Amino acid sequence: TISKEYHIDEEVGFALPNPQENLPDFYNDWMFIAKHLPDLIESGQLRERVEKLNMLSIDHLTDHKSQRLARLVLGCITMAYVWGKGHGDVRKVLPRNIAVPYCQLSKKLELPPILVYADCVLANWKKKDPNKPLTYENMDVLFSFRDGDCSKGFFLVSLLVEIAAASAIKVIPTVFKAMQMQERDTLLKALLEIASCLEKALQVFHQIHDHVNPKAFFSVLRIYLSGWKGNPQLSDGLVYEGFWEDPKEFAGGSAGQSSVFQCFDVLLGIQQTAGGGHAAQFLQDMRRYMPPAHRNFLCSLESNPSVREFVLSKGDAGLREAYDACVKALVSLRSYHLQIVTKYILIPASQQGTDLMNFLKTVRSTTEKSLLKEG
Ligand code: HEM
Ligand SMILES: O[C@H](c1cccc2cncn12)C1CCCCC1
Repeated sequence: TISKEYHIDEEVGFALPNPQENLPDFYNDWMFIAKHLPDLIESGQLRERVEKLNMLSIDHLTDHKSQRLARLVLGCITMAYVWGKGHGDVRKVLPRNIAVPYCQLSKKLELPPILVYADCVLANWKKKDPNKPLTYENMDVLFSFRDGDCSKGFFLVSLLVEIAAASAIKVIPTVFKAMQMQERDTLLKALLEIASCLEKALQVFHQIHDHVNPKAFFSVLRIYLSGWKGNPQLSDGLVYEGFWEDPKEFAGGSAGQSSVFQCFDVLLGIQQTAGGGHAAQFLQDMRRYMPPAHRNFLCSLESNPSVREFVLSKGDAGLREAYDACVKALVSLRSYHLQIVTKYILIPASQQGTDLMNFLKTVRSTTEKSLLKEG
């Protein structure tokens, strides 16, 4: 069994199990703004409502779930405040009334004061009926940015892939125990169960077409998830008034911050983070935007003996085929994902991307080159 200190759930994996939907009454002013971003932004009332807030203390957020919900509320408000209507009129100073509690809560959770994948995907969900299974029809997001932005489809389909991966994550300890105990048959069975689970996760990706449309995703959702790191619109970063004197740069919400495929890259010895390349530097940097428990899970997998080295040292075709079935399942997920990116980003950008495609192609290439046979 995976240690409880890694915050990995048997059912939902890296996702936050049963996230909190409501904050204590003390934070009603935060919740009102966050729940009505589409309306407040469109009417030009968002920035005024934010500037009218009183500085609320974070001491009444007494557990992980309420703190995670609060991080999500303040992060969505910060994106709406900075980007406004998403047309270029930006704010370069985040008011102290929100910047101070946001940075305090971020320091406590060891995350940067910007919306990350763990907020907008991992904690941004609920079951409609708690007695029904984790299916799209029985689920919803907690917050969106604009009407018709497809954030429910995008965040929920990412979450459903994250949940499909949970059945593979839970087999990780069986793999390491079989290697330590020198139990070849147990290792082969575990590698095939991981491959089977990752193969099932591919079908989950097909749901993206039913719930997201390219125009809205490209022109709207992409704008609100942007950060202020290497961004010409906020060339020096954002001023977090009352917390830091100088403006600070933070990258926008990204699945590069996700642990879902990354723990399988680490498990299988696919060295995505090796070297000084752009792709490797970006994946390493994005670990800082990942929850500490999850960052710790990855580095502890890196400390464990190599599964690839063990499989290569045995002269066993069945073991190599089971290992390659896991690598191939990752290649298939990344190849399908590249087709999604062509439809949702490449084509809309052409009707007005290269670096995004190159990063994804490098990660997919590194995965494919790890196959022991399929060449
Ligand atoms: C509308 C659909 C989607 C689009 C347009 C899209 C786009 C992108 C882009 C452009 C990146 C590169 C990193 C960045 O620019 O921030 C990325 C990375 C990534 N995405 Fe998505 N994505 C989509 C759906 C999904 C879903 C549903 C998942 C499921 C969890 C997912 C998982 C990943 C992962 C794991 C990465 C990191 C790179 C890798 O490990 O291969 N994506 N995505
Ligand atoms: O990398 C980002 C991201 C955020 C959240 C989930 C997710 C799934 N795949 C990519 N994801 C962004 C989102 C906006 C467009 C460019 C990529």
